[PDB]
Amino acid sequence: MKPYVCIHCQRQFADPGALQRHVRIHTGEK
Ligand SMILES: [Zn+2]
Repeated sequence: MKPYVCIHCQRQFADPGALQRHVRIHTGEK
């Protein structure tokens, strides 16, 4: 039902841990 969506690109993920992995992917450098 409820995903964890990327605030920056609006991609729906499962886990909040993946969002943190995801968001830092946008930074790239970190
Ligand atoms: Zn994203």
